[PDB]
Amino acid sequence: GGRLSVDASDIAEASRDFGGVARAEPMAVFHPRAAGDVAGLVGAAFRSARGFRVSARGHGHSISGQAQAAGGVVVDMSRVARALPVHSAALGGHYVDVWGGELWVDVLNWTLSHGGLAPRSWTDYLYLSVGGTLSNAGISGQAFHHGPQISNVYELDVVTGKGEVVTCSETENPDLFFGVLGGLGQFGIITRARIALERAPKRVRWIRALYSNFSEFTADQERLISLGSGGGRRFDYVEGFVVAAEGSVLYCLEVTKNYDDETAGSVDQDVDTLLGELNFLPGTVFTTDLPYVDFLDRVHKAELKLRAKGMWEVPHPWLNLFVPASRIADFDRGVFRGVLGGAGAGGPVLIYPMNKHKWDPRSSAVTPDEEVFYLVAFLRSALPGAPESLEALARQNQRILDFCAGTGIGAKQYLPGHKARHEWAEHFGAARWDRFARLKAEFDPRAILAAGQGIF
Ligand SMILES: *Cc1cc2c(cc1C)nc1c(=O)[nH]c(=O)nc-1n2C[C@H](O)[C@H](O)[C@H](O)COP(=O)(O)OP(=O)(O)OC[C@H]1O[C@@H](n2cnc3c(N)ncnc32)[C@H](O)[C@@H]1O
Ligand SMILES: NC(=O)c1ccccc1NC(=O)Nc1cc(Cl)cc(Cl)c1
Repeated sequence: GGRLSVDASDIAEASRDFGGVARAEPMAVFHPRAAGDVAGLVGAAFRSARGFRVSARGHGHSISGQAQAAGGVVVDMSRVARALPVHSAALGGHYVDVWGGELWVDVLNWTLSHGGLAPRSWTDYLYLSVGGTLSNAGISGQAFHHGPQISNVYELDVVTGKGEVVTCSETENPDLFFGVLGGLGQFGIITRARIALERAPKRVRWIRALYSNFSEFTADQERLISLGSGGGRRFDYVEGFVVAAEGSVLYCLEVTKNYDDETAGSVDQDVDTLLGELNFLPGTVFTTDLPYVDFLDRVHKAELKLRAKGMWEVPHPWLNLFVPASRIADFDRGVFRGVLGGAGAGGPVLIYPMNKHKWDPRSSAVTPDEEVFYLVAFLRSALPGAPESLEALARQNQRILDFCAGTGIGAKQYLPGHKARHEWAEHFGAARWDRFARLKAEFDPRAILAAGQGIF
């Protein structure tokens, strides 16, 4: 049912990603119509003499060629009939079956228009594929409470590296299910994901507050993510970002309170009660009220403004770290004040804590060995048409990694950009590496899938 393409625009797109550095060209791009077509192509790679590389491409948002299949085939998973949300009395809630290539923005619009339902856990950017985020984790300000998107999926259909279509969940083929979740595309291509849904809020009370004291900023973020664990008043989203003085450093706390027709009468009091317990700088509270879809789509709005200034399609040497909360204080003087002290085209530096117990330890996701850890995301872009800007940002990234290494911070890379075998063994640790290698031997022995990750 599917078709191979050698269109130069298709080859060019499959040869690049949002990072703008890795450029390994495939021989062709495969456009599937259904799961059987993907099984057909992977099965042919497995049976073939050479065993050509096959990688699925979501929206191409990888930073360092993770979706590239050098001299092989890139499966363009982008999109046909769609399954309606379903209620289950056994699960005690709703779910929706989605194609692996579906973008979260399209999932949201579908579930809202069919019962006013929505996924509970997001990414900051919705123009990402379901299969792509589920192969990593999928985090945003809801992860402290609902866990990442890999903690909000009931079942998958996976095309293994042998071209076999397998339905898997916690009860059926769990090794493949938990292996695939956070599995960096190593054990198969997700063709269907069964996403957990909740009754969507209608609106969002979106708040930002400034801090000059890092100890107060982190203590407040850590206090906020411990709320609702006892079932009470809490925010529905907890993020943060590092701000430069002009326009020495400030920390911005970013929170939301979700509401609908029922809770609209208690939203102002819930917000004031939660904010009264915090230590932000007086007079630095910025508030906005907008529809839920608009809050969730906030980064796409920033993107359209950047595309207008020719500032979107530039190199993105983005670095994402998970930092144990016990070492976050040291992280600030050495990195935010140290390494970054004194930038390129600019970009956010995100910072917020998450609860490890919301992450299933059976999945392939690698988190620090601590109950509370932070995402620290260095999302700086290089200047357009200025290669030296990319070089300076890459040296800053290596300085951050050397700082963590030299002070023994047990940080773990999110969307790991490792390429050496000893870096991967170190990343996973002995037990996880052993589980990872064994899963690879079982589901992708010829190392056909997602070879751009550079693990096998
Ligand atoms: C560009 C970007 C990325 C991003 C983000 C904002 C922007 C502007 N915000 C994020 C956020 O708030 N939280 C988060 O967790 N991630 C965020 N990201 C990063 C994003 O998750 C990753 O880039 C991820 O790779 C998903 O992006 P995409 O859908 O474009 O996928 P890809 O880059 O093409 O592929 C990634 C890897 O997975 C394999 N792959 C792709 N599709 C599948 C399927 N269906 N099944 C199995 N494996 C799959 C690729 O081969 C590659 O290895
Ligand atoms: N305010 C933002 O979150 C933002 C603004 C402009 C461009 C990107 C944005 N956010 C973003 O890219 N978040 C993201 C990006 C990655 Cl690669 C990984 C993770 Cl955990 C988070």
